[PDB]
Amino acid sequence: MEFRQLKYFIAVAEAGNMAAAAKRLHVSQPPITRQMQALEADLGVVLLERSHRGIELTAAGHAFLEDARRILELAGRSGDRSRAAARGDVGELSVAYFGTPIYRSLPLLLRAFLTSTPTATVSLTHMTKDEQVEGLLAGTIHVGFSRFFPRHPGIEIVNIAQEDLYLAVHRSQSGKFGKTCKLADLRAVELTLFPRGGRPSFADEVIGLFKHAGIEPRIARVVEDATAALALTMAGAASSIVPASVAAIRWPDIAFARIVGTRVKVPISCIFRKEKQPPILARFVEHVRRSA
Amino acid sequence: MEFRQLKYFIAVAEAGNMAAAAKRLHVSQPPITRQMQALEADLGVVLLERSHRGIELTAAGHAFLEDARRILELAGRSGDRSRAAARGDVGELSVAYFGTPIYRSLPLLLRAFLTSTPTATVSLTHMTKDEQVEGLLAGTIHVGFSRFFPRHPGIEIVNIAQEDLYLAVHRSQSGKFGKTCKLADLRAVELTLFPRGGRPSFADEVIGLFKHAGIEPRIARVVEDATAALALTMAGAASSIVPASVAAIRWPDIAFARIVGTRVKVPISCIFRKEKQPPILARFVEHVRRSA
Amino acid sequence: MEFRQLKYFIAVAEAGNMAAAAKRLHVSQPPITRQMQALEADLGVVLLERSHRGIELTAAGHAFLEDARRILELAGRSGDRSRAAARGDVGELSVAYFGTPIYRSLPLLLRAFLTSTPTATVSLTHMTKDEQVEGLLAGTIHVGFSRFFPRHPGIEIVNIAQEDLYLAVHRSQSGKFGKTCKLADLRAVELTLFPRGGRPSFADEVIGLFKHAGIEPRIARVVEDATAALALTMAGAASSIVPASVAAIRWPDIAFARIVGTRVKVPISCIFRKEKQPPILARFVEHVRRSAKD
Amino acid sequence: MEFRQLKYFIAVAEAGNMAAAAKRLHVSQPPITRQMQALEADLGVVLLERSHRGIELTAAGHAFLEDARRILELAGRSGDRSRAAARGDVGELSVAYFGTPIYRSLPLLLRAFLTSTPTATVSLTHMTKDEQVEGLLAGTIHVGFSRFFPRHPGIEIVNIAQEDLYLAVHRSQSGKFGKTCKLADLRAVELTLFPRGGRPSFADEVIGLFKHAGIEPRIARVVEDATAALALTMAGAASSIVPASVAAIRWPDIAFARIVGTRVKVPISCIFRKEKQPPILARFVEHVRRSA
Repeated sequence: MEFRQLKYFIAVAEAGNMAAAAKRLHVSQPPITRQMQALEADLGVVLLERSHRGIELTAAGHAFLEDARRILELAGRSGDRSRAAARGDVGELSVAYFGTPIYRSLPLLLRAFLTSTPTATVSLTHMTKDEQVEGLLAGTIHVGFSRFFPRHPGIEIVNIAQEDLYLAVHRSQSGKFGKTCKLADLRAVELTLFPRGGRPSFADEVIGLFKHAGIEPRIARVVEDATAALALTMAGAASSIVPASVAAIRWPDIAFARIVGTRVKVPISCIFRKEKQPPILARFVEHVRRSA
Repeated sequence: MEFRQLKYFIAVAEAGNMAAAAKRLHVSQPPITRQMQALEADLGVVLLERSHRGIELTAAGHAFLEDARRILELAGRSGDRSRAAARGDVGELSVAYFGTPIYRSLPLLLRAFLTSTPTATVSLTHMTKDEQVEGLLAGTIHVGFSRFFPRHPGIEIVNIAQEDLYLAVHRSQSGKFGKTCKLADLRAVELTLFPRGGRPSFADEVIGLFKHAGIEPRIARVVEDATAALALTMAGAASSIVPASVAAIRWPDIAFARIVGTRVKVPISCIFRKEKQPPILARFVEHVRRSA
Repeated sequence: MEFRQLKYFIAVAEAGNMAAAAKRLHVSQPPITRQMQALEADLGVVLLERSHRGIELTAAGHAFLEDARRILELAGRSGDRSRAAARGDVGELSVAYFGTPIYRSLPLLLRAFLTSTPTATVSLTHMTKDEQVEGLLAGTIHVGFSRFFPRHPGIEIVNIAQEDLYLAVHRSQSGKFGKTCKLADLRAVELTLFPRGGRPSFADEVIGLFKHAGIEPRIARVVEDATAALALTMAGAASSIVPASVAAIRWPDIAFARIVGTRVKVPISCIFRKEKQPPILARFVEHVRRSAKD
Repeated sequence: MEFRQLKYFIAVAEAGNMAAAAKRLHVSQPPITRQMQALEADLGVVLLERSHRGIELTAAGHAFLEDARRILELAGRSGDRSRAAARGDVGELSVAYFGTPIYRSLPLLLRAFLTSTPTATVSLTHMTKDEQVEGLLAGTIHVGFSRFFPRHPGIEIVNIAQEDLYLAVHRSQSGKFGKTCKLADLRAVELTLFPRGGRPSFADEVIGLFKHAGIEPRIARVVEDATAALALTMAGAASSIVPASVAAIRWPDIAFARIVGTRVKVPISCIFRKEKQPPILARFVEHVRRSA
């Protein structure tokens, strides 16, 4: 294996074509090809099928393409890390997120950590709970944020805190509900929940909380994320239910009523690989532990 | 509008090109064109357009296609329905279904109906919950079955009975759980649920019941229906959770364990138009009313 | 069985008798009589009997009457739906977006559309500008929203409106700039831009506006989208520059100063495939065009 | 950045001095030192300084050290993953089905596949035979299942089972036919056929069996699939002819009479593209062929 190969393989994949890839590398075709037979031989696997109506990846190719990406990322973040220790910096904490903690709870938490680790910087990437695990194992991300995490043997889950839930209506409905409400008050309200298929997801928790209180909720639809539901709510085409992180923000034409109920609550959680924690992660975990 | 026009339209829409539509109606090309010109001039819309790319329906065509199928279906019954009111007979109950009531709870109920109402016959069609309401309003179906129905203005919902739920594992795994279990025993089990979408659905109730018992269920995947889940469990590839109707049938290679709990239940429900009830329906409603 | 038989049967039942049925239908009697003979023969049942007070319904007659009403009610409704769809009163406009129009400008646009077409729905999908172009050609989506788009043959771009830019800082630094600032006040501020990737992007334009202004910006980083920029700014870790959509929302711990300058704006735009526009898209385009005059 | 640099740098820093590295690697000293000077140049800082004991690591030194091990580990797991996929130890088998193979052959086959390739997964979709053809040639599915299946250029149809036919009747009619019957015994029986759809289908098979015996069948109905046919049978509202796969399973309130009078075996066909089989399909094909 070698670093030129991984750039060149990624080149040939994304372009779907040998001539198109000569262009974006600014080199010629034959040395790309000889570098591809170099990779293929080092790995012991055919990555590419040099065919007619383009040029296709084999199954090994697709699998590796994902990994070759992650390898160039690790090295890129590792060059930053050495420059960072040289200057006396603590270096970059690579953080990933899914869902609505990003709106408030999680920034508040990064604030607190950054305040007592003042050379530390931060990266934020939206990733699914699955991409988050792949990244933690590869080393490309140190910690991951969401609400509900399935267990994975090499990963620890910490539940930091609970956040209340809020009804979200267009501003023209503000009067109907007030500042507080009960799940019982919402049985006739048509809900747009989110996300689709993260299962079990935030929508399942919402739906579950209604069922716990003996109500089948009116579900109009399930949209990809809070962004979509908030936008539809803003446009007068939807109501929704969001965590407190979203309701702590003041969106024009959206109004919020806190749902009262000791049970009506969702977690911020994070996950991290427990095997080989770099110092910055270890420091960060000690921080979020005494936050829990 | 004429029935021949509807019929030729459907054929042109499914077949996608004039040559294929002519072969399928055992008629030449120009009579089809005439019938479609006639149809568009009566409705006052262009339903379809012909190019070198063949037939392409317009949006109005897609809208009409769906209704034109229903119009013919309803017409086709009027024969034997009039030919039954003449005989003194009660005639045919047209029933839809979605989900697992079809495996046993529904068949038993239909049996009880047929057995006390002997000049009655029944027909049965799979239909999504939305398609069921569509069909109620169109008079194509007298009554639908599933478990959880969203409310719709001139529709009634009767909750008839409740069904237990059962864990479904491969027979090799039988010793793990025995013949009964509780949801708390299943916290480690990778579950396959169904359906996708149609929220809240059977999968939502299952996830909800876990959450009511204090557990985040471990969900490996959500498949399209009971059939895929059962076959995946038969293959050793899954564990699932199903209503009693499914577990009453001795599928090979599946071990079922009844899940015990007061809340661990799912309804059999039906829906019908609550306004223009024909005698067959009114008789069936009386019959169900009582079973409930 | 035929539609004329169904109209004719209903008229017979209402009219009471044949002479009445004929005037009701602006038709002579023999055509009606012959149609009803044909009906009775196609079904193989007796539906009416010619006697004293005109025409009277058998059991099967009454049963066929109800079904005859049902077939015509549905035919009539199906004509109505078919035609609403042609006019664009019904249907789901499939919409995609990239970047910050989603925060304000796009929601308002949709609110007007959905208000003017109350039987329409909308679905929303995050999408890179390239995914948008592929979805348009394929018919997977009807319209896409961003700021700057690459050109494509069968795709029209509409520049709808312009949005002011705002400096975004942590609440702690609010005092340093006040309610407004100029590009040249910002030469020492470490900026976090966005997005990297979908280029020409907002980031490039911000940089462009500094170049034109004769200022070299201190760019600490280009992060992946506005959500990263704003989160980091909320965490005290960054400053950024954002469109008015973002500035209109009130985030805890974030403060904004409007960047003054008539040229300091960014467009909101949308693309759609121009040729085979389904009627619900045609309707949305009328609303897009009149919004771009305003 | 290069893999030579990383592999040496770790050695330099495990054995202490520039010379003892040339021992463990079997290299020499001047090549190593050119690498550590091209590395330090590329990174932009110094990882080692030449004191009297040997060389020691800067703060940037121990930083890149951990990040270099982690790059080689990730690089090695990536190679593993990529050969695992190439051999087919790993990957998802996307299966489609139409009709009654879902009741026995399909999940028996998946069982043998998953048992002997334990880290493989499977998906499962119902799919008409036309959709199946399009899926296989598009790569979206790997393998299909049906009774009969039209011959197509790039498609292999393998015959995997040959099944008997049984009459199915409500439990109450069991004594009327016994445990075996002949077609001639069925001439007064109102039969429900299935499916309508992918024709020629099991429905044509049954129609054909009567045509060949010169017996006119009473066809009361043709319903969507076996599920509908069995439900009507269970409800006392029908009789049907079914494959063995269905008759083998105990169904509450359904009795089965084997149709004898011989020469009657209904095929089950497995299908897949002949060319460019992914490793995960090539593997499944092993079991398919063993089943033929």
